[PDB]
Amino acid sequence: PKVAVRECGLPVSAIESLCCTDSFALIRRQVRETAWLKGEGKRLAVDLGLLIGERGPVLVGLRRALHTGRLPDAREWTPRVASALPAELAARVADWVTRMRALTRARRELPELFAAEARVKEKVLAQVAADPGFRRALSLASPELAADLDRWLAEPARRPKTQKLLRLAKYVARAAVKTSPYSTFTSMGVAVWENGEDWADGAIVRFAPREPPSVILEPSGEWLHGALRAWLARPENLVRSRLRLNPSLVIRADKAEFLGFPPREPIIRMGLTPVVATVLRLAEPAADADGWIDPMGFRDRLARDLPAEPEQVDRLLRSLIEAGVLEAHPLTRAGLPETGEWAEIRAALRHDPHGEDPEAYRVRLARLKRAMTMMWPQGDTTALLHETAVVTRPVASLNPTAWGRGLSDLDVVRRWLSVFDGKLPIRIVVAEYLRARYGEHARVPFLTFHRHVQEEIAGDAPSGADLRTFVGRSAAIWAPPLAHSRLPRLRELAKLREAARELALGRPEHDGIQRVDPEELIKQMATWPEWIVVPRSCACYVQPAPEGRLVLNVVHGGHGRGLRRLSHLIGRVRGEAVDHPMVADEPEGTVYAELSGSLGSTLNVHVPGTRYEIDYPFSPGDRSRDRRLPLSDLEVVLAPETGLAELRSRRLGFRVIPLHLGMAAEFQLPPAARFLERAFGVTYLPQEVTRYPRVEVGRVVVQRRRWLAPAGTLPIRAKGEDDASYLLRLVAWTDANGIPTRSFVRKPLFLDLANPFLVKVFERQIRDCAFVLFEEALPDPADAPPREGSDLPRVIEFLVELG
Ligand SMILES: Nc1ncnc2c1ncn2[C@@H]1O[C@H](COP(=O)(O)O)[C@@H](NC(=O)[C@@H](N)CCC(=O)O)[C@H]1O
Repeated sequence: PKVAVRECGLPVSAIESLCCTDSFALIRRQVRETAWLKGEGKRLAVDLGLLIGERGPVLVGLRRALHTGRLPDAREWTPRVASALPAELAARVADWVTRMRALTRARRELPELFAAEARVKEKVLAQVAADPGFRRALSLASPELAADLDRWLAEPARRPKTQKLLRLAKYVARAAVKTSPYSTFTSMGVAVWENGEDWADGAIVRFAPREPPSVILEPSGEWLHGALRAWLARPENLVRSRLRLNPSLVIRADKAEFLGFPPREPIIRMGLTPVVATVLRLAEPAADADGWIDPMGFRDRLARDLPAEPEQVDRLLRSLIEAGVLEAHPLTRAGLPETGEWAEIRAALRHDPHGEDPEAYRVRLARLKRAMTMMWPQGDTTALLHETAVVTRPVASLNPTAWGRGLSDLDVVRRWLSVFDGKLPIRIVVAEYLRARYGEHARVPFLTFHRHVQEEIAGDAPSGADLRTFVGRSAAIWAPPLAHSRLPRLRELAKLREAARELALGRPEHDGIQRVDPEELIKQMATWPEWIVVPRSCACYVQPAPEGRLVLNVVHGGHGRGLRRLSHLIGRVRGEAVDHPMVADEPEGTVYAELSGSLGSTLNVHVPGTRYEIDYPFSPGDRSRDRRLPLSDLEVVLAPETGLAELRSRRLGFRVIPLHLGMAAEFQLPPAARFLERAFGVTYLPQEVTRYPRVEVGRVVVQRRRWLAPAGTLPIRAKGEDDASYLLRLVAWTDANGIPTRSFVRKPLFLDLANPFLVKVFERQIRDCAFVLFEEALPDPADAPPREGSDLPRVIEFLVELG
């Protein structure tokens, strides 16, 4: 079970140190003492009223004060009144009055204490934000705010505006508690399993001495490919290019059908002249041993098979390239040969930054950005540069006996979550289209199927209705409109989902936890029909929590997706590749094949991890010609076992399972690739305060405890000069509703009520919000796994690949 670890770049002490510990402890005492006094007051009013009617004024007024929570008037609580009561009631009343008086004075003290503590935390914020790793991450993410931080550090007691402080505090929180790839903010490395036995400890994990992260700077894939195509279109770079036939090209005995340039990937049908048709035929023998076509020898080769005239062998070739039938690619791995502008880019990208302070980093990046735009425009490209932080040595060892039950529970969970996959309706609808248009035993060239489906989506007919609903632009009509659908299997799916949900939720809440036994989900699964197929491998992102819990954040496709990028980034930093193991082709008659090349994204560059590959129009791969399945070679058939559409190689017979193993999001995939993944891939991806409990499937936390608060329930700073009195009212409301001190509020906001910065960020974000969802912080930052020496505890997250 292959494992990686993502670690926050700031230690937990970084956000702990921003808490106003003294005044919050007093805010908490006050809130609990106010609630206890008000409760006790009302109970003492009951007992006093009993006493009143046991006799048969003053008492009626004292009663009224206790009931309503105010100090009794001097005339309502006197030695005589205390005399007319039973000693135990008199003493209870006495204690209440004392405590009420103490509470009132402590209410008066609080605002100066809190204000003074909050203000001291301003300098603690700069202390925490001084970290070099953090300033570097911030410098990429937010350069002006980062320069302002650098000035603050150089000029202390140059107290920046509140709004800058809130922005800094938010990034600090991100870097201390959020395990998302955002830039130097977190870093990633591999974990290993270490010899049970050595864990008398009790630890589930043990960390090596902290390796300083190494950083890899990369250009926007979209920038890169726009600039590359620009260069490949210029006449002089034909001799610096190789050519190949577009692997979507299909000659339909008359016309050429193919897919054109990304990102709008038009489906193209064009008329062949007999000369163009012969040009396309002679591309075959003109090809390399690996399919590439030397353009010079091809222009001659054409000169002496057509008539001679080179002047128009060139324009004909040019017209084929501009059209997309023949693809121009550069001569070398990643970038262009060594042309002037490209070797500067490539070197500046590669520049080892060592010893560089954040201001020099900012300067350097701004300069690189310019050279990029004085070459191909940014356009609407958001971010021209990304950075990623990795470590080269294993970061941690894992305790295989303490992990054990958790991984077992996780596998059961991983399988059961298949029923919820947002691609299942797609599969069902696509399969039904196949059956309806072409017949149960039909075998449809993939490209013709893609075109037909796309025609249905663009047009108007009821034959296209389901495709438009589930495969078209839309999440659905309202929610995924199953249950009341024409297709039986969409309705069977809806009931299978409802039964899955009701099995999970049909159980008691004890201490805010509903606990599902994994064997219950195994029992439910043995019942499912064959058209729910469980992926063979999943990347499970989990965070450990107390009592051996794994909190599941995210599942995606496995097969090394994620890990393969990590191996390739480590390989770049070390200067030697990591042999990530290959995907096994199984059962016989089935192969797994990733899409060739990187499909326009730097997040798809990785250890090539499938034997064969789907050879994809403008995204050449790195495989022997015999190991390429061109789009032209794929067909779509209905499988008898599942009744779902599958892919076959016409040339070789195998069932072909398309894989996306790069880290590009599915919407960044060009259209036919997106369709392949969505349709053929085997991965998945009121009126008062309402509490939803946490849901665990033995030790795997599948849903964290939550609290839903409508707009109207949540305290609002009355801008009648409200100040710290606000925190008091907010903490009174949260405590009364069981909302913990630390939570993630809905990208979720980390809220520490003790942190004066995060409370204000919270105040500001939630205005004009219809609902506010609080989620327990689990693991809590305080629960971060311990360390040795001077390495401070950090929040972490594991990528665990389960197979
Ligand atoms: N209830 C809660 N308890 C405790 N930790 C919570 C948490 N909710 C989020 N986290 C953390 O913060 C992160 C979301 O913040 P954001 O990056 O989306 O803005 C989470 N990270 C992830 O889920 C990762 N899979 C990466 C997600 C991605 O790539 O977008 C958590 O680390």
